Amino acid sequence: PPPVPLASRAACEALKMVWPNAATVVEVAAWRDAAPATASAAALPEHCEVSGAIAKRTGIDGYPYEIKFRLRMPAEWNGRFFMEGGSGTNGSLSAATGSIGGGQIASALSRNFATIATDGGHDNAVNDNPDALGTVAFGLDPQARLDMGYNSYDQVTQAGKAAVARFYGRAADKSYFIGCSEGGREGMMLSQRFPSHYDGIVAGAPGYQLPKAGISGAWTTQSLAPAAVGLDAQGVPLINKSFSDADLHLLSQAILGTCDALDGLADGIVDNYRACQAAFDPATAANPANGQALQCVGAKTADCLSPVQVTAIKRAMAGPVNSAGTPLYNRWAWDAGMSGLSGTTYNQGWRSWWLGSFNSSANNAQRVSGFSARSWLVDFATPPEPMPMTQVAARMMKFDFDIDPLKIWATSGQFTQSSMDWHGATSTDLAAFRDRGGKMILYHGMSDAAFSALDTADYYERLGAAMPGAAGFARLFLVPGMNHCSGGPGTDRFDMLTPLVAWVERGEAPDQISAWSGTPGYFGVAARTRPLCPYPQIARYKGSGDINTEANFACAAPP
Ligand SMILES: [Ca+2]
Repeated sequence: PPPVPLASRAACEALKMVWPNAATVVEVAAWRDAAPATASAAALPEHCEVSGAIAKRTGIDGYPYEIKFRLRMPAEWNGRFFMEGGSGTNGSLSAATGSIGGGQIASALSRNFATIATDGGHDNAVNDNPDALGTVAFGLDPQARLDMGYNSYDQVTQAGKAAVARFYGRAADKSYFIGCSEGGREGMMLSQRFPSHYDGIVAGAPGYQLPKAGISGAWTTQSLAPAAVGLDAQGVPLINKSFSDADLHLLSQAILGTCDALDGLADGIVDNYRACQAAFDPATAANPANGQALQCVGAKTADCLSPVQVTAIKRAMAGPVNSAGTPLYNRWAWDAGMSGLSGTTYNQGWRSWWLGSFNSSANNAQRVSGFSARSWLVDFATPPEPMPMTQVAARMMKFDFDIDPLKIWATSGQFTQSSMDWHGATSTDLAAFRDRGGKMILYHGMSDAAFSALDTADYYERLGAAMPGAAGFARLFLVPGMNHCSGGPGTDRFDMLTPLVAWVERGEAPDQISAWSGTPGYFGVAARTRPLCPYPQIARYKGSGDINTEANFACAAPP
């Protein structure tokens, strides 16, 4: 160790030291003065910023690969270590101040944690191959797949903790990981594959079966095509034209008409999501505004949905099956956040995934021609299937559910692990994690069109069965109305870090988590706060008082 004061500029610059991975190169080790708050970020304390890369190499596609990291260690340190999760197919290196999600302004660094981030083992500015669908092109390299699946977060966690020990002269007392989406998958993977890396984990909207997302995507694309109107430049139906924003709002209003009050309170929120799934069928549901059937009896009017539309969304929500009827992913919850109107602005946060923007002459859904479909083809199918960007939608339209779904379990050539092997995080063996004191908070918006909230619930049910008493270390918070990680007519904003630290360090399990709406105009109000309830509980109004105030609600079993 350098004979210099700990936690100082001197100790920072001396990191540019033996690393757990001999192939670690530090490119930056710089002292940063305290930064004031901005409109979008809390103030950052004085700190050491360390950035570099691990395992620089050349892939079998001829491209350069490395695991980049950025670490920030505050001079005034609370003894805790924090890693933030990724997003999408990763490939970018964030500012690494420790995002906590939930629409929060504060970062973990602003709360005096040491914080770290990674790009997951590839770089969107370098591994952008125009012959292999752009920034998903890292899928052409077998090791870059393993790095994306698990290896990068492992290497960066070890490197960050080694830097922390050198800079401060002691290890962190407790370590925390927070991620949403791909980041939620990472958090579940860590609890399963690397249980001693983190003591507290928050996994939001976790893509723990991400290789199956493109299977759902082909299925929702083919389900919706009969309701499409018009064609894109490649002659493929415009899936975005299958439902206007007004059409989706009608569907959302019919869901509310059937389902809103099944929790006891008409408030634009379906808290009793299980009762909703048992009750709602758009082929038989009424439009509550006039009592007529939601499904048109004759020609299409602005107050009804065509039979073709109703068949299409019903099929899409049912989930993919093979020709023998076996489910290949899961079903999706009917929920009011499939739409929403705030002022004159329709919610886009559900429809962007399977349909895309209505006002476009091209397909732009994530699952039709977008990043999710591209990622399935190049990253999760084995062997990879690179192709022109203009062929992706056609490939989804021609997807064969007896043949193509098998490719996420296959190996081939140098791809010696399947994508479900390296990217899936489906194990419920959390004994090692639980026994060392680990705590996990899962959350998921009911109107998430990327990953099914009901599939997260099914994982949690399997966890509870495998490990009796699981609510002692792992709880799931479902959020009615919320879309993918944020947005929608629900209480989508919350501070998950504060209850996580309370659970890990004071044993105080979260019996509720306070939340508020980022867009309370969806309900025509200035603010709405509600408790998030641990599965299977839901929020129950006490029977009087302002329905927009959390104090008038409690968590309870459904009616
Ligand atoms: Ca309600």
